[PDB]
Amino acid sequence: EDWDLVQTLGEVQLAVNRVTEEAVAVKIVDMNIKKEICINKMLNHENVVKFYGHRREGNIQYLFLEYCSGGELFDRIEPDIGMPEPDAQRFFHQLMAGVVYLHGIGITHRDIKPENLLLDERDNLKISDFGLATVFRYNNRERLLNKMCGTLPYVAPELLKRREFHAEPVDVWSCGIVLTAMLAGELPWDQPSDSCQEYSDWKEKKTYLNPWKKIDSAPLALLHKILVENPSARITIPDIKKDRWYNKPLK
Ligand SMILES: NC[C@H]1CN(c2ncnc3nc[nH]c23)CCO1
Repeated sequence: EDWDLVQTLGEVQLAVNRVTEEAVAVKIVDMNIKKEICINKMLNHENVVKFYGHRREGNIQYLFLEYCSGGELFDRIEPDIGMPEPDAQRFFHQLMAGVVYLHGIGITHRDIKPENLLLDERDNLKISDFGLATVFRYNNRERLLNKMCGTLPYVAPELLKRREFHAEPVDVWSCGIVLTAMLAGELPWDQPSDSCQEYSDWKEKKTYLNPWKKIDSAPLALLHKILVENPSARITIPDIKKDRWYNKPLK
């Protein structure tokens, strides 16, 4: 109770300790929360929102989390424009670092989007909100996912047409949609279904349409590898790390 809740960040409130003046974010949820807490405890990476502690008072549960003064990545995207390629690439590298770490401890976020990618004072990206995250590897054994989870414009196509599916290619897909957003300042489709004209157009290689026309050939080639319908053919992270644009030096 040494923390004063200065303002509502998003419920999540900015909290400043009276003694140290340290600033953290506090997630206030009145009663899923248990799993989020469990998952958070496992996490320790420079590109994932740090979990400090939790305190439960009565029916109210408090989660203490790293405060990112930068705010969300979503705010760094100019509509219809995106952001400078060098900034996009840097955010993308940090995003891959975060995801590689999560997948490495068998955890999938399941809702990767710019709203859930926060920035600190140095504009370092931090993966945020593990309320929908789940274990997909335990005791070295992979568990396929069955629950439909996410945000439609970012979800992989298999999630909509498959009874069960691999967790990793789904997170790669959403990262691809985030990259598109950063480079084009717009989302390619409402959802990845054939009833969706925009998705159908992409599967037909109509890259003279937006948002594809706005994207340079190098990053677009990477997007051609990520936004692949067949999750088995989809490029994996180790291979993304070998992509030409990924490795291209930028201003
Ligand atoms: N989408 C992120 C939530 C929570 N949020 C946050 N802002 C700053 N630091 C945070 N740490 C966790 N959530 C944070 C503001 C934006 O809404």
